[PDB]
Amino acid sequence: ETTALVCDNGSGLVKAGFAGDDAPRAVFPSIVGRPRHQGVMVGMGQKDSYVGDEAQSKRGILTLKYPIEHGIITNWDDMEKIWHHTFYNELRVAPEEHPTLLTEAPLNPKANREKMTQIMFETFNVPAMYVAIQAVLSLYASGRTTGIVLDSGDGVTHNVPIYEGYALPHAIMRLDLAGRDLTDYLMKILTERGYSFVTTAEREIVRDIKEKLCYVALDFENEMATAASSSSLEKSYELPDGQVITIGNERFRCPETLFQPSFIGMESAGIHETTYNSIMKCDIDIRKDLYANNVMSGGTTMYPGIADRMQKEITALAPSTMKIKIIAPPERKYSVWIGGSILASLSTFQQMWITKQEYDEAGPSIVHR
Ligand SMILES: Nc1ncnc2c1ncn2[C@@H]1O[C@H](COP(=O)(O)OP(=O)(O)O)[C@@H](O)[C@H]1O
Ligand SMILES: [Ca+2]
Ligand SMILES: [Ca+2]
Ligand SMILES: [Ca+2]
Ligand SMILES: [Ca+2]
Ligand SMILES: [Ca+2]
Ligand SMILES: [Ca+2]
Repeated sequence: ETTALVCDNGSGLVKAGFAGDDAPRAVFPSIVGRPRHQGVMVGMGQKDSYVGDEAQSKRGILTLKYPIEHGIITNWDDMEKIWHHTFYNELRVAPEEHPTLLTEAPLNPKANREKMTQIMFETFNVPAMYVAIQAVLSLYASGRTTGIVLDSGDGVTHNVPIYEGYALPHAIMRLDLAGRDLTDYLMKILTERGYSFVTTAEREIVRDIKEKLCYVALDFENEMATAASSSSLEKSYELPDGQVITIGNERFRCPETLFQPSFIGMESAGIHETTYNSIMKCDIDIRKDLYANNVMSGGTTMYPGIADRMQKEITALAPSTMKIKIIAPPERKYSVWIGGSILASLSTFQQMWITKQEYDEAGPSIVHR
């Protein structure tokens, strides 16, 4: 036992690295691609499968799969390929030398955590492992053990209330909208101005425009009203062919979808309503602690303006005397991984790891509680 590994299994991105590093060394797409024809398989190099950017480059030829599409792992043969890629191709480690901490989505079934554990020990021969809930790790990365996390990533968004380290399962809310939807919606709305962003390459360009220029308006209708005379709304962006496009109200219309899912044709409540609905499914006596500790996590919470908008919307739904605080750490794109890194580097607590001997002696029930 020397250096622990942290693997945050994201719906769109795997974040992995060594405990104790400040950020993950390896970040790649959680996609597996498989040829559909034997001749194509052999002609492209005899590889049975491709993972990450290699898989994405071969789209249209390979069948792509997202084995963690909405945060829960649904295909174990594909997941084994992602973990093999993580260990051998990205981190370049021998997994049998490292205790490995894995993350899991809110509401992950016990049988799913058991299958994750079985693969780590039987397939990769890790010496020890541990599974932690992603939102709890993000709460720890913010330095608290009580609070409600809003975690918006690539394929899913959750609201997870947590009391003294315990996620309250009956109050967890899941919204199947997150960054991949926002990138698709920005491609569509830019195509409204006479531009054309439709190819794989164009989606990557639009993902860059989203991450660099979008923001959350404090009020959508008033921001639209200010747009005509604003001297700072319009931004220019140079494309790869040297053309320059102008982006204006699309900067805030795109992320407005998190608060108004009807923009992409979803009937769901927006993230401020799900936050409130989650707090109201908790014991009345812990709500004050949740309202004062709303922690944002995940890549899709990176927009400038999001904390102020969430403060405004939550204030409008909560009792008038309620103290409301939104915490949006600067490193929140990686706060799940960072929480895992903090936890896995606490060698004083090395007995919390599940070792291979313990698993062999106790069975699959050992990874829970
Ligand atoms: N600065 C940013 N602004 C807006 N979205 C961002 C930013 N940085 C990353 N994202 C988006 O966040 C998503 C990835 O977030 P992440 O928390 O890693 O997701 P997951 O864990 O579900 O894979 C992608 O959709 C990405 O485009
Ligand atoms: Ca995630
Ligand atoms: Ca990468
Ligand atoms: Ca084109
Ligand atoms: Ca309004
Ligand atoms: Ca619909
Ligand atoms: Ca132990």
